[PDB]
Amino acid sequence: GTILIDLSPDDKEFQSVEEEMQSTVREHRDGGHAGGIFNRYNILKIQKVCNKKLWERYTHRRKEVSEENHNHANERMLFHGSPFVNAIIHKGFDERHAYIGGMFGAGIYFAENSSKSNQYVYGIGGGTGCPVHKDRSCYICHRQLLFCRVTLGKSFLQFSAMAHSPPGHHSVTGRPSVNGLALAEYVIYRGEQAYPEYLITYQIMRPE
Ligand SMILES: O=C1N[C@@H](c2ccc(Cl)cc2)Nc2ccccc21
Ligand SMILES: [Zn+2]
Repeated sequence: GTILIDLSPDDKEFQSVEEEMQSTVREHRDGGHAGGIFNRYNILKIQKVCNKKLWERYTHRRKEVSEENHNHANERMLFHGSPFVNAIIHKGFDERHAYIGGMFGAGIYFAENSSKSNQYVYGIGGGTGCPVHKDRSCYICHRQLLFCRVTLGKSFLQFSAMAHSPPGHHSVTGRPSVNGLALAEYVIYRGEQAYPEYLITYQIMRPE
C-alpha cells in the first residue's frame, strides 16, 4: 500500500527538508570511518512516503502516548539510516529494525544529526561500505535516508559520552555530554511510534 510521491525542488516542502538535512551535518569522532568524509550532500531526490495504514498505525499510537502525557505527543522530525530502508517504507518500523547492540538498549534509533544517521546507511559501523565499491566513503553511489515523524512522549534523559522503555517513559533521549557539537539521539521501543515521512536520495560530497 505504499506510494512514493516525488517532490519538486521548487516546492517549499522539498526545500525545508533539504535544509534540515544539510544544516545538521557535523564532524564525527571516527574521522569519517563509518559514514565517509564530507561536509555536505548532493541531494538527488526527496519523496513523500504515503501509506494510509501505516499512518493510522502511527496516529493511533500517538494518541495513546499523548493521553498518557498531558496531551503532549512530544513529536519530532528525526533522521533514520538503515540497511532496511526499503522494508521500512513498505511494512513500517518494527523489532527487526532495532539496533540490538545500541548504547540505550535494543530499540529503534533516530538522530537530530543527518550525518549520524548517514553512518548506518550501509550497516552498523558503516558495514563494508557501498555494495558496488566496498567504500564507506563512496562519493559515487546513491544513498538513502529517512526523515521521520517520531513520538517521544515522556523521554528518559540519559547524559552520555526489543527492550522496554524505562518504566513511566515512552522513549530514551541520548544527551551528548563530551562532544559539544553533537546533537541528541533518541530511541523508541515501539515501531508504531515512528512514521517514515520522507525518503531522501543523496550522495555525500568530497570536500574541495
Ligand atoms: O539512524 C540511525 N540508524 C540506527 C541503526 C539502524 C539500523 C541498524 Cl541494523 C542499526 C542501527 N542507528 C542509529 C544510532 C544513533 C542515531 C541514529 C541511528
Ligand atoms: Zn560505491
